[PDB]
Amino acid sequence: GASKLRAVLEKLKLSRDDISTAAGMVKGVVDHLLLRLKCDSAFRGVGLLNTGSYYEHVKISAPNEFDVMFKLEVPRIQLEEYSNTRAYYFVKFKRNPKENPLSQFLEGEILSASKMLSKFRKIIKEEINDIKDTDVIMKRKRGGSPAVTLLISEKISVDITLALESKSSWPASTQEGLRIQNWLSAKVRKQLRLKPFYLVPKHEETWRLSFSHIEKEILNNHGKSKTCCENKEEKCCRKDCLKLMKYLLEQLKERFKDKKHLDKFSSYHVKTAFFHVCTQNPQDSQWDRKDLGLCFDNCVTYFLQCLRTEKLENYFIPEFNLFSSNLIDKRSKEFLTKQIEYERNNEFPVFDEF
Ligand SMILES: Cn1cc(-c2ccc(F)c(CNC(=O)c3cc(Br)ccc3O)c2)cn1
Ligand SMILES: [Zn+2]
Repeated sequence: GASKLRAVLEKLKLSRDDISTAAGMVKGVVDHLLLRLKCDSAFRGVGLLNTGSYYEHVKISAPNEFDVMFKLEVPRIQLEEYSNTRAYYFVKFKRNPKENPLSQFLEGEILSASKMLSKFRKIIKEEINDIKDTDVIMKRKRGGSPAVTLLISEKISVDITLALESKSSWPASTQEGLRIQNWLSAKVRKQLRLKPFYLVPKHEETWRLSFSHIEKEILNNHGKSKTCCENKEEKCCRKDCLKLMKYLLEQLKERFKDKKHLDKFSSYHVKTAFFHVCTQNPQDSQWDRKDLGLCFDNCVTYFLQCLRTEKLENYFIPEFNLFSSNLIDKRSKEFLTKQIEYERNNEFPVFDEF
């Protein structure tokens, strides 16, 4: 069934790749933000996660929706796990020059997210009206993990997220996570765990881990074979399968935005499930581009099985269950399950329409 899947993959490639003014209007906004935050007391160490990363699209169908992360280095951090949750933490400080820059947001020993996300929101909203180039509107609708959302002109839309960076070892709830040893090798997993980790706020004053940088690195070096996709002798469909899980869910989320049943689902749940299938199917031969449709079916199948059983291990923190009934109720997962099965049986109609 590769014919129709390819056609949808091509439609989407041609709008990512198409000449767009958006990325420019974004870069100039973030560049001004950075220098205005950098000469400030609390944010002098702010930076962009990457460079050349003004164009990260979480919404694979919506190309005018951008996502930027600003990172801040926190040296000698004290992490405390909240309520045995495995994945949510308080931040505190070892205090060497016990007047570290962030000291103005403390609460006894515990670092306050919501205060930071206000001096941050206010410092940005300050230099936003100072902007004379183009139009910039920020809305502070609740849910501050897409913390600050800027709107540039009418179409294009930017989500600014602020993250803490630590260069120490990943927290101990990740110790058994990232089980890539039989796929990407034990020595790549060590290499990856030598990288820094990042914290963002939850919605209490708790923080969660952000592994987008590691996803990115897996996705750009994703084969059991070192030369995967450096050719078309050996071009695989891993990335394409991920794109079709993402597009499947954005389309279902959009088609059913009126009713509320899909609101807790995000691309994070799709990425997670996908990598678990990469771990189950570690050989490049199990991802032949000839077999796009079969491999996609595996992904859809596996995800649906997570829903019905209410189990989807975080890829990095094996004890944390993304589909726990306390995180997402049975009603919802049972709803997503039915909707997807209706797609799968009908050769996914949600695709030929845009
Ligand atoms: C959008 N959203 C994320 C969380 C969340 C919650 C708890 C938690 F521990 C984590 C850890 N992050 C990942 O597992 C992760 C996996 C991949 Br693949 C890529 C990036 C990632 O950050 C995330 C909640 N909403
Ligand atoms: Zn490949």
